[PDB]
This record gives sequence, structure tokens and C-alpha cells, in this order.
Amino acid sequence: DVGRKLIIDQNVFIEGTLPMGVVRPLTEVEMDHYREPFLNPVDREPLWRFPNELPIAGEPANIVALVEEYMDWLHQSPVPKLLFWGTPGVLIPPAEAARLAKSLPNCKAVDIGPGLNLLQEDNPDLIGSEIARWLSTLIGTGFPFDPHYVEVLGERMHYVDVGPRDGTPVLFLHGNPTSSYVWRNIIPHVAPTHRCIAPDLIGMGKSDKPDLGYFFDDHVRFMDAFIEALGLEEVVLVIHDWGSALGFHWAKRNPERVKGIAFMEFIRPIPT
Repeated sequence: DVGRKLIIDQNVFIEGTLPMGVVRPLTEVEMDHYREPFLNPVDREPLWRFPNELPIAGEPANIVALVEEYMDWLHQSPVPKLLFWGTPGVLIPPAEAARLAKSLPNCKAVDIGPGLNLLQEDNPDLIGSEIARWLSTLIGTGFPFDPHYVEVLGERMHYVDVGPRDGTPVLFLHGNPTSSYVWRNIIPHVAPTHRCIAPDLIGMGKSDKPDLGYFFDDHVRFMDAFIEALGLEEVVLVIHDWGSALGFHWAKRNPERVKGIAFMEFIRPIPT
């Protein structure tokens, strides 16, 4: 497979596909932070498995059914929702995003303007502040955060933990091919009032990277165990890309524990 050779050996997903998910040009110091987890090609299996797990034309059936179920849940749920989107987008066209805010119950839409997939890198000030104005009702290239580590299923996962200890914590779930680094400029707009937790997915960021196939079920197992390892009860979700698949799948299974979902460029079944 030549496609797999480019993603694994030539790192095309990091050096090519990821810059095509941001409208503005990144800097070499920002790209160094996205490169650092995947310096060794043997650590790049998540970069290849994630797009091969996308729900496209009814395959893979296990993902398509899972995503259909939480999309069905989201349309039935009264949980407050906040939907960011940009033009032209990547996973969500601007027309389908605005139509989704109509159909979803209790959903506020936010036009961010210019955006592809990494809307956090194009306009982190609108996203972080509109989240803060939303939680009330209920640029930096470094990573200035203390590394917290918790043992999960025999492996060790890294996460960001800032903000007050009381109240409802806010769980930030990144996607492919990022890490908690993608929330570095959103978190400061929320940390002064609400606890902010931003884990790195297993095999990504600073978390441990075992010899796994890194299917979606692998992330589900590790993210379920992460949330119980931290002792989180009720949470607010801020989810993006494949993190939205984890966030929505966990919210569908534990709807009484979710107080609000802010999402953008999320996972949905694609007919063609």
C-alpha cells in the first residue's frame, strides 16, 4: 500500500495533510509540537488507522452503526449544545453545519469565518471566549502546562489539568493528528472559572504508545478508563474531529453525566 507508506514512512499526514487542515500558515515551532509525538515512524499507526476508521458508505459497519446511534441520540437530547464551524470546512460543509444547529435541540451555532478542520488554530479567541460566555449560562506556540500522568489499563496517559478544583470540569478531546496542544489557546479562556482537563489520546501526544492497531475501540477503552481513573462524575464536553466521536459515544452511553457539548468538525457517516 503506497498510501500507507506515505503516512507511515514519509510522514505525509503530519507534513502535508495537517497543514491542509488550517487556513492560516503554521510556524515551524508549532509544527515541531505536532511532529514531536510522531518522530519515530513506528509510532505513526494512529495516523493511518484513524482515516481508515471514518464512516464512509456504510463501512466500517461497527463505526457507522456506532456513529448513527449517537447522532440519533444527539437529535433526541435536551443537553445544551454549542456548534462551531467555518468556511469551507473539511468534515462539515458550512450549509450542513448551520442546518444541524436548526435540527439539534438547544443548539447555539457560531460562525467562525475562515476555517478548515483545526478551527482552534484559525480563531482560538472566538472559540475560547464564546465557550466562556456559554458556560456562564449553565497566539501562543509553547505548551505552558504541568505534565500530569495517570495509569490507564497498564499504560500511562498524559493530560492537562488546570482551573479550580470544584464545579463541573470541562473535558477537552482532540482528534487526529493533534494532541492537547491543539487546545493550548482555548484553555486559558476557560481555566479561570472552570476546571480544564485535556488528555492526550493513547498512542498520541505525551501518552504511552503501546503496540496496538489503534482502532476506534482501542481509544474508547482507554478514554473510558481515563475518565474513571480521574474520578470524573459530571462533565462538560468540548470535542473536535475524532475526539467528537469519543465525546459523543461516551455522552450517548452516559447522558445523565453530560452537562453540555461544544463541538466542531465532528464525525458523521458519509454516504459517498
